[PDB]
Amino acid sequence: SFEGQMAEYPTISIDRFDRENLRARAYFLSHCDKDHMKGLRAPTLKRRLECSLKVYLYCSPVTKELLLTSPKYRFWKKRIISIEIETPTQISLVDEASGEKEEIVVTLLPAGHCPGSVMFLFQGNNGTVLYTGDFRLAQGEAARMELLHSGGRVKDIQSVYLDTTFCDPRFYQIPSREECLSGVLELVRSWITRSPYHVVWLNCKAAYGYEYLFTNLSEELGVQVHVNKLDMFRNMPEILHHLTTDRNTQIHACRHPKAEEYFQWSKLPCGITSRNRIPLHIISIKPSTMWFGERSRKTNVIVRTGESSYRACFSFHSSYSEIKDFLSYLCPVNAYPNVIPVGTTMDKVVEILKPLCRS
Ligand SMILES: [Zn+2]
Repeated sequence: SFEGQMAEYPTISIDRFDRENLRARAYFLSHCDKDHMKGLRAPTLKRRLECSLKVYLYCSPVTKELLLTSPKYRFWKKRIISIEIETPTQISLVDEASGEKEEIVVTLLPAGHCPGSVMFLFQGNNGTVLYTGDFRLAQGEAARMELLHSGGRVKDIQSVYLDTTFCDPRFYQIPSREECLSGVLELVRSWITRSPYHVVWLNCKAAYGYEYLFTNLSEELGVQVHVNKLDMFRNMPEILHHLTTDRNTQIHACRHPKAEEYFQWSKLPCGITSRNRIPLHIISIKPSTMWFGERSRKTNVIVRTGESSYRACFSFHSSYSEIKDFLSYLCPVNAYPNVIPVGTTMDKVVEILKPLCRS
């Protein structure tokens, strides 16, 4: 998968903070979530930050704000530097022992509709490289990123380190973000407008990136979404105001204690079953990735699984056709998969991408 270091600039570590990454001259975090924060508050990292004073963590403004709300990452406060989006920024990397000073320019590019998530474009004296993090771009979106271009052509990119979650031809097409949103919106609307006692449970994983779903549902329907915790958004009113910790609402995205089995659940996580002793009429909607082959047509983003249960198309990651389009456009020398899909291996994904690369 991806273990923190790009071959071209080994002294920087991205989205991985353990093992070899303990010797980084600079750290980068693409987005706030467990999978991309492995080792980020390990005692061995803290130990190393005490011995190495000029090492910083770089991320988007939103990611910095999110991280500083958590007591367990406050030790980073003095050492976290945000970089504005699409604002090429020079960073100095110093060898703590010797006197090797190394200069790189980093540009943050949007990755997809998820709070604070970015791609990092690095330009230095060993070529240009792109680290995508998790991403899903809109149609034609990469082509519109002026900072990926020079002289009306794409920049010469040596290596792209990219989200290959669905890098297999079986995952050829995934419904668009807009298609996914509209499907969920209209399902929720059809339910909660029936009476004040009709409520929806959005069954989401313990991860950021459902916020755009929550905010659009809230905006369109004039209802706040129930969540377990919203204090990470204390300084983000455009998100915060669409959310609530009060369970007296028609849209819920609360979560059971993570320990519990899916088969143990029999209600809303927060325990509300009635209002004015009138039973709530509840449907469950589970965001779930759905896809279609190259030669198939897309079908409904809403899949009914029971009298009161539904799956809804939703993806954090680009489809295979979107990956191909992105890499075809960027035309790098090398493409490195960051994720091996569960039904394959790392070497075989590298081979699927080889025809899009120059060498
Ligand atoms: Zn709830």
